[PDB]
Amino acid sequence: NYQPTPEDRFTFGLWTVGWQGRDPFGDATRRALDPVESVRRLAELGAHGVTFHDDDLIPFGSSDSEREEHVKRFRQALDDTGMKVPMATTNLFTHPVFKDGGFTANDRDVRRYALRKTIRNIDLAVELGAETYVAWGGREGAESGGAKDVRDALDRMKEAFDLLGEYVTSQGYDIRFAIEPKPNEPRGDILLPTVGHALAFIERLERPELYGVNPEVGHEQMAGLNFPHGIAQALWAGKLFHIDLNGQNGIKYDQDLRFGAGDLRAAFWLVDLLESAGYSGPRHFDFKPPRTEDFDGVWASAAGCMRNYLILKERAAAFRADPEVQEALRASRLDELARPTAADGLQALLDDRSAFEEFDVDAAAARGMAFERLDQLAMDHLLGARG
Amino acid sequence: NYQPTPEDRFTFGLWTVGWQGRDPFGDATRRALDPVESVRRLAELGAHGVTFHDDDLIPFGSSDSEREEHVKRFRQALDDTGMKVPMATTNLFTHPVFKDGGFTANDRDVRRYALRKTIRNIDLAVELGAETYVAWGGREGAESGGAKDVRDALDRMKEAFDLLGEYVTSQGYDIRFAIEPKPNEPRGDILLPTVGHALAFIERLERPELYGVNPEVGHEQMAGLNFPHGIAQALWAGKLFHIDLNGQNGIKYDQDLRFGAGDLRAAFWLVDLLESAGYSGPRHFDFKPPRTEDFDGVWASAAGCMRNYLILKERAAAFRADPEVQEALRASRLDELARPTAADGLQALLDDRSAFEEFDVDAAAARGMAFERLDQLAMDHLLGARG
Amino acid sequence: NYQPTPEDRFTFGLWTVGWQGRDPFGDATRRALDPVESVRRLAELGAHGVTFHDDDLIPFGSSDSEREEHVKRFRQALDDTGMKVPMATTNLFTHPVFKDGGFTANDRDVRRYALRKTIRNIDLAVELGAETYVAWGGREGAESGGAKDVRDALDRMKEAFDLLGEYVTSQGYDIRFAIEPKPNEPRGDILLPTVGHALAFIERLERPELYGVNPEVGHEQMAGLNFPHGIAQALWAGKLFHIDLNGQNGIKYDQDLRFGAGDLRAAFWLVDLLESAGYSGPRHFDFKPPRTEDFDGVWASAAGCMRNYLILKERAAAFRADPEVQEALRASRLDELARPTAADGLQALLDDRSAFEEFDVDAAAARGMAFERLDQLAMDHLLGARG
Amino acid sequence: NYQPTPEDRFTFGLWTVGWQGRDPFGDATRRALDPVESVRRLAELGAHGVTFHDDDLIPFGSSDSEREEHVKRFRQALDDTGMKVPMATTNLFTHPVFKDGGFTANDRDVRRYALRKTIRNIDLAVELGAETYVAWGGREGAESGGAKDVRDALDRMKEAFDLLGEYVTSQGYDIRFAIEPKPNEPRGDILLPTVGHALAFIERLERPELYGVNPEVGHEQMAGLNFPHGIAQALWAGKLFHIDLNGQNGIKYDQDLRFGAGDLRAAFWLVDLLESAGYSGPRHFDFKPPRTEDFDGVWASAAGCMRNYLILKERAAAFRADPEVQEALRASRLDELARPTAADGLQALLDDRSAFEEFDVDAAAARGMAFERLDQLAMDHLLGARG
Ligand SMILES: [Mn+2]
Ligand SMILES: [Mn+2]
Ligand SMILES: [Mn+2]
Ligand SMILES: [Mn+2]
Ligand SMILES: [Mn+2]
Ligand SMILES: [Mn+2]
Ligand SMILES: [Mn+2]
Ligand SMILES: [Mn+2]
Repeated sequence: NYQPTPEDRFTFGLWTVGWQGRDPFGDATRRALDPVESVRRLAELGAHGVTFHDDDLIPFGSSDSEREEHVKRFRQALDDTGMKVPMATTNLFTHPVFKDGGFTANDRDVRRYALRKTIRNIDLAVELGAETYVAWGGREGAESGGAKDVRDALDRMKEAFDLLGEYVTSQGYDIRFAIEPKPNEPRGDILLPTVGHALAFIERLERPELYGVNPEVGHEQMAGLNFPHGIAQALWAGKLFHIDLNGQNGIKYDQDLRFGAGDLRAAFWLVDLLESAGYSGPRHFDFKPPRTEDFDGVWASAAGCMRNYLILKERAAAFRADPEVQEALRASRLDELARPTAADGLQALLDDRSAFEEFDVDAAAARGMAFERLDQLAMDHLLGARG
Repeated sequence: NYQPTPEDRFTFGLWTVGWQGRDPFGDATRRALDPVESVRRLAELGAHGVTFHDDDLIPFGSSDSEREEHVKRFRQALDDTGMKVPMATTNLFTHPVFKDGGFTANDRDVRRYALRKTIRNIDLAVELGAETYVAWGGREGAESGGAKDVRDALDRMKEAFDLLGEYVTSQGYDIRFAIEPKPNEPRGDILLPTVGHALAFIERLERPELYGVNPEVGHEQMAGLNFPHGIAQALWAGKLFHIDLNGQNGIKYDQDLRFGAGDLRAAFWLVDLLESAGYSGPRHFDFKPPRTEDFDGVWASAAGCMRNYLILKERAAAFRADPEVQEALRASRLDELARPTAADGLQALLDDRSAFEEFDVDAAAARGMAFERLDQLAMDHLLGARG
Repeated sequence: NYQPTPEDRFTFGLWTVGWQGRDPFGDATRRALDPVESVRRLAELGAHGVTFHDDDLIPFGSSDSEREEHVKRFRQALDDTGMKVPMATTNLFTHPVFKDGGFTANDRDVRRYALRKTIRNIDLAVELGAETYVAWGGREGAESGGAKDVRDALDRMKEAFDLLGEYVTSQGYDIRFAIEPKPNEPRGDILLPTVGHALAFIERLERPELYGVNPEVGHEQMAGLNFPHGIAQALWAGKLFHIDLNGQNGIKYDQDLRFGAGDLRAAFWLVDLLESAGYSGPRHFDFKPPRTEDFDGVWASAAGCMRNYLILKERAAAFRADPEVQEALRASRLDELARPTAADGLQALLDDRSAFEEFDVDAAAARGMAFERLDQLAMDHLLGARG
Repeated sequence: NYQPTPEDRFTFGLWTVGWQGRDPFGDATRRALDPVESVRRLAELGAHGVTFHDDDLIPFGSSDSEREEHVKRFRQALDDTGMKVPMATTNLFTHPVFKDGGFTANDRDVRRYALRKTIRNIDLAVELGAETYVAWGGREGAESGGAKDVRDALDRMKEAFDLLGEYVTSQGYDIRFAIEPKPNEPRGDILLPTVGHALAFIERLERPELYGVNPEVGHEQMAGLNFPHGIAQALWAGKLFHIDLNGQNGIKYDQDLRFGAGDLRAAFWLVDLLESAGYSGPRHFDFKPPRTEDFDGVWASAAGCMRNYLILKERAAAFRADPEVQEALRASRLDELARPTAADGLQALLDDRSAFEEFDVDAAAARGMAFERLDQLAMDHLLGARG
């Protein structure tokens, strides 16, 4: 029916299913998971792969013999299951040293440490076969206006990303970078708060081709933005390197609900866009099984992420393929949207009386867009209420 | 005391003081103002200049003899007062023809009309001496996911802006363009919803040097974003061509309160940044005197915009000049933020044991940032409560 | 299939389908509708009835002969169609006299006028057979802190509602009042901003039994609140006299989308609650067909409101009736939630060692709530993806 | 200058200054404080007293000899300093047993445990001299619609509060209860989400006189509501038993900034209201020193809470006392707001032609409210920019 397979490219962070349930106001409700157990259980659910922060895989401050052993055991689990590691990242947010940032910490020694910690993990990510290296600058920002000169912080952020690009080029690595925006939490305001801000920043890097975005559903929704619209701009720019899928109920703390939860209609339009555009990267879930759940509930929530993607994929494809919907799209002039405004050129447009002097503004204004009929056909398809 | 002068570069839209008070749920509470009266009253308050949409200055559908007369009378008022016109824009949002957009309307004939209407007004803006031409795509967007293919809409938006750049180049005009973001209202979601999205879009235009942003305080705040942070990114990019100043009380409808109202502390940090950065453009107010007000209240609200800017300018300068604040900034390592992370280069950083192998993470983590003391000195300066 | 009938008790405001499309930033896109035409077209769609503000039915400032004729024509249309008028209200928000409020205007003469205008329309509402009289205090509030002493305003609000209760009692009318909350828009902040605030206020009235709430989906969502939770509190209090159904995409301007649009999952849980609780009042839609639409689109959007309610009613009933869902509800201890905490009484609870001294906190904490499995069964039912 | 004294009634929670800095995404940045040290340091800053959750004072699962010793040491610190304990509360949110709630947990045994844990701490609160017992139901609510029947949960909430009222009456205690609303966090949606919802709920309790509200600045602001307006409604109801003071930058995670930070103008209008109304209870701060700070920064942030209250108290008093402001208040008809609408009675109002038949609507509408002038005088007073 809606059964996931490795072909569907579903991936999960170790820190997702492995979340112990500690929140601002509460203690852990679940024991820590061995990464080996997570890889095995996710493979059984039909996942394609898993992702990690450095410190998820190797406990912070492990010796060289400890690090080697943690990686060896994980690699054996991947080999035993056929699971992949398409993406990795660095934890630049948990340890108290990062309380004012990693790459943009006011303290220079912390900025240098953050870069060395990242570089060590890039080497490991390449060893495990990752194609994308995510950076979430969760500690980059401020609670107050004087704490952070944002122009200086952006200079430091550019310097850091430029050094990382120099490093990967020097080593001949194929890996590319993906910046993950978030507007706030845990800092009062975070730098590069949206997909737009991250895309703009990339254009100022020395080697912009090496960098894209890793947008997260709930993050754009924490700014009340339209996630499908932001994804469309990322695709338009050629910068959708990776994506984080989850749910969020509007403007509040980062909930990280399972995908499909939260804004259901936005999830529908997102899947419609990813499929229409031919996005070929991982369908990665960055979610937290609520702390109300036991281990059985963790795996049920993970399974639900994949199931909801596959239901929505079916419904979006049926919408686009329906002759009645195709007629409604023409009635709404989606065909005309895709035609050039002035392929004839500037001079021809200026000399066209039909575009101004002799344009019947009133007749054009009277023409309905027929968007409500189109949207109710979309609702009917999502809900399986066609006919 | 806090008396404005033309030197301070304060400007106002005709549509601001001239707002009749019609809202979604109410009729006009004030008669229309003649633009000549607005120019005269604003000059008396110490303004530098005024801005206009085409249809604010010339009623929509005026004949050639009518248009000429409206412009002649306005030019005489400017000449009588010494007032300038630094910026103009096009109304692509009021007339029902624009119900689905101007530049990104699904209907091709409407897109062509929108461009011709804009070009006619660029000529007038140049005649009146404007240096910046704003575009607010208030109707560009959607209420529903199927109504608007956002990739196609961005193609049409780029085509429009590229044609406008070709036009100004062909005529030898000195004018430059400024895109004004807004996240929503009047469309459910608007394209290019934030400063970041607009900056990213500009990088894809044929002649990016001709285009910048016109960010508005209340617009970024309607997405819960930090306006000073967004302005810093615009400055970092070299794209702060113009700005709209006002107030907003968080995430709701676009209030357009007088500047200083709304988020007072954010207004303080904004003025601090504009002054520190040496922003040289107009200090333009895009505000609505509340519909509770009579004409005396309109002018009081306009005067308050300028007064609040000047109070905050004084307090921000006193903050930065205070020796105790300068000491606190060093205690918080703002000096170290401005120093390069690795001027020594990538190889040197990799070979530096002090940056990783021999870095004392615990001692670094124990060092307080001293941001609370710094922020309370900022509060004390804003409130005039020092000593 | 999902065909509405008068039995389903669907009602619409004249101002909904009759909305001309004027928004803060745009002119009307549709001609005014005759109320007679609206009654006829809604009856053809399967509606039960219609509602009105005074000034929707009788243009403001009509003479006695004009008023009589407008009512006569409307009554004939109701008689011709079998349509009902279950609710009416007063427009205390459009006319510029109400710029600072009706019942809570600072000007005493305006407060008295607002009461007389309301009383005149109560008489008409009773003549047309209305059971509920709504009050939306859209102008009651402020943009600034000094403009409105809120304790004094609440005194005036109570005085107004008490006089209206005295009036209906004096005339022997059966009609009851319903207060409609909204947090903001068109005032910066509106008094009685949520269902909770309105319920609390009612408890201070002289005759609280005469007053309930008319909560609106989009209004509670403009404060980021859970609409189903608020409806549950209203039901718990015995105060759900009427309801307004529509859609809203999070925290922004009041969108008034068709019901089902906006937060789809919240619409599902709402219908589930109304049906489970046996709510017997009108299913009233307070929505705006987007201004993109022509008259055909207006009727399509109205039809979609009713269709979406009926789809969701089917899916919620199937969820509750499913044996697998009933098992999941027991697994999640919804049965135990409905049992008294201490029917044995305070003394027995104090003397129960099993409740404290001998309670195994660790074993209780280890028990998963199984909420994720339950919620995925709810998702599967909503989407028609069961098996 | 702005030096606090015990007379000013400033209080702090042990969990405020004692916050170790653990957030959703980060480890502790500060060691735990001994409550004895906190009492001593706060007394030195000019505080009046301190408040506690049970588990802040006595580590969870302490023996009878341990509990006795922790209380003895704390009582000695209070005696050594002259500090008071005006309020206490129960931690019904940290321990994993409370993952689905205390009073409204689906599991009946957990509800009974929550009541016994609360009752034990009420006895201790009375021993330490507390006048108010706060309940924050942070775990009462849901992430999903099926998890929690809200009518049943409200039945259980009422049963719990009724038992607590029976208990305090049986023991002859003078203590009263204060319910603390919050809209969300840590649950997706929390029951009793606003001041209004809590006030409404209290009216359904068996002994409503024993219960009031403990509203928190940042909590109402997390729903985008006007905190001063909500406080005014609480005062109007006679239910402002206690208050939590802090700051919040709009609609996001609960920031708990020092008081004065966040929405500065709202803080001004709040202090103005508390002082005007003669609120006599504790001025309690529920704030978190940001985790960027060391122990010196903790005490600086605490001191800043009190300093900002005292600055704003001075500015609000100067505003109200200014003859020019008194004139502006009359110009804006605040005097008329405080006069009864119809002291003459319903019949007299109906028979008054001046209130309807002969009311000049146009002349009334033309009268400006003069609110902008009034608000700019308020701004000038707050900023110390008068003349
Ligand atoms: Mn997240
Ligand atoms: Mn993520
Ligand atoms: Mn605006
Ligand atoms: Mn603007
Ligand atoms: Mn509405
Ligand atoms: Mn309504
Ligand atoms: Mn809090
Ligand atoms: Mn609190």
